[PDB]
Amino acid sequence: SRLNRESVIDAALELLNETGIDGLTTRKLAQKLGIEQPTLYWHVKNKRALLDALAVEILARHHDYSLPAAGESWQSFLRNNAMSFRRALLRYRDGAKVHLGTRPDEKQYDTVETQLRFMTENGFSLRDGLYAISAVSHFTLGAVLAQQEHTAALNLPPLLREALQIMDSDDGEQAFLHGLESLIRGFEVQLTALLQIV
Amino acid sequence: SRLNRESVIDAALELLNETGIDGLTTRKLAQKLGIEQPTLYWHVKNKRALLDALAVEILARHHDYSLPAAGESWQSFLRNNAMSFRRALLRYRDGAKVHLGTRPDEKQYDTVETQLRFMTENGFSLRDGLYAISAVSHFTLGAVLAQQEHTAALNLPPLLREALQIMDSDDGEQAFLHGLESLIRGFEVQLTALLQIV
Ligand SMILES: CN(C)[C@@H]1C(O)=C(C(N)=O)C(=O)[C@@]2(O)C(O)=C3C(=O)c4c(O)cccc4[C@@](C)(O)[C@H]3C[C@@H]12
Ligand SMILES: CN(C)[C@@H]1C(O)=C(C(N)=O)C(=O)[C@@]2(O)C(O)=C3C(=O)c4c(O)cccc4[C@@](C)(O)[C@H]3C[C@@H]12
Ligand SMILES: [Cl-]
Ligand SMILES: [Cl-]
Ligand SMILES: [Cl-]
Ligand SMILES: [Cl-]
Ligand SMILES: [Cl-]
Ligand SMILES: [Cl-]
Ligand SMILES: [Cl-]
Ligand SMILES: [Cl-]
Ligand SMILES: [Cl-]
Ligand SMILES: [Cl-]
Ligand SMILES: [Cl-]
Ligand SMILES: [Cl-]
Ligand SMILES: [Mg+2]
Ligand SMILES: [Mg+2]
Repeated sequence: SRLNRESVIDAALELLNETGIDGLTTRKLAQKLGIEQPTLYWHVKNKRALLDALAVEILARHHDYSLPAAGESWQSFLRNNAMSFRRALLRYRDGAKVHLGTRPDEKQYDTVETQLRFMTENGFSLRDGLYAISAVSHFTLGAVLAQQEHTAALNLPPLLREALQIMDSDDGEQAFLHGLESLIRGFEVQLTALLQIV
Repeated sequence: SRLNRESVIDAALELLNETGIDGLTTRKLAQKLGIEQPTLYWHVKNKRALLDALAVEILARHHDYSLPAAGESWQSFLRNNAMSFRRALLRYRDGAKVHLGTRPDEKQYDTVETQLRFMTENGFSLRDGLYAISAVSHFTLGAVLAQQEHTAALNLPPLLREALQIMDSDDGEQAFLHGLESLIRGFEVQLTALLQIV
């Protein structure tokens, strides 16, 4: 079938949904594409290359809140951004595993530079803004991975029994959203402290 | 060589360090143990079973701050606990990947019940205590995975160039510790608010 970049990526994401990340292979992608392996190789050199591009394309396609709205507070941007990042990661099977270990791609440079600049224009040092952004990313990544990998892997004392009912009660959104608010407020307390002991 | 549980686990962890998690296999474990595969099978049924037990044993062996000290504040316990969890996850290659998707084991029940009880004795509802504990776990998991998987996978606008120097500057401990403080303070602001609008 068609082997332009967009079509290869479409097929790969469809396969990711079928197999998950551990089970995704270039051999299986070739089969899905109706092509022989040396044909695939011309287009896609190895699994790493493919995973690198899926991480980028999952966000380009589905991570819609990458930029602050005009006038938006930094707290609100981080909140919407995290929510959007989470949704994009959850969209495909093992999506968070796909993102892990990537670094920003050149096609994301201007976006991510805008995010870092925006934090600094709101009073953060570059370093502190980066810490806040990285904490949001790590927290969101952790939460999504816990959920998705929990699913992959698939006598109690009373408080643990209950905690597990609680967790078995929703998809992880409630705990994520509550933690996110805590994270943001801690950042704010830090920012507003300046050089005061806090 | 010896195939009691402790010896199998020792050998598996040594192998994990050599191969990482994706490359860890029961065939390679058998080779390391000097035994044939059907011999290994008697002891270890599959990879999942082995990963499940490594997650438990990495914490039993190296996660030393699982319990509050007498008199310790909840904020301090979460801090020490997170630090200890991080260190244990970083101890083996792909350690955080090994933990992901596990649930508490019966051998951890009494420990984890004590943690949940401790949060409730400090004013948290079970639900809110669990959210705090899960946020710490997810944040710490995210941070460790970002680091370890970054390593596995191994023109810039100026703020991104600098951010990447910053990140290339330490192992991830500084950003983790700073984020952790933010997370804890947000939890505290929440706890102390009671029913006030905050
Ligand atoms: C916080 N939010 C989830 C950010 C985001 O929305 C992104 C986006 N493309 O819109 C990311 O790329 C974003 O999700 C993301 O992945 C980011 C990163 O990986 C990094 C890394 O690894 C190193 C330095 C800088 C960044 C970063 C500033 O680009 C990160 C921004 C992340
Ligand atoms: C926060 N800190 C890192 C905790 C910890 O120190 C643990 C330990 N064994 O000492 C965990 O098991 C701990 O790390 C950990 O893994 C915990 C969990 O996985 C869960 C899950 O998945 C579901 C319900 C309850 C828990 C939990 C209360 O046992 C978690 C406690 C985690
Ligand atoms: Cl076609
Ligand atoms: Cl073509
Ligand atoms: Cl194209
Ligand atoms: Cl492959
Ligand atoms: Cl295959
Ligand atoms: Cl990452
Ligand atoms: Cl022996
Ligand atoms: Cl034996
Ligand atoms: Cl033993
Ligand atoms: Cl295997
Ligand atoms: Cl093998
Ligand atoms: Cl997990
Ligand atoms: Mg990233
Ligand atoms: Mg766990």
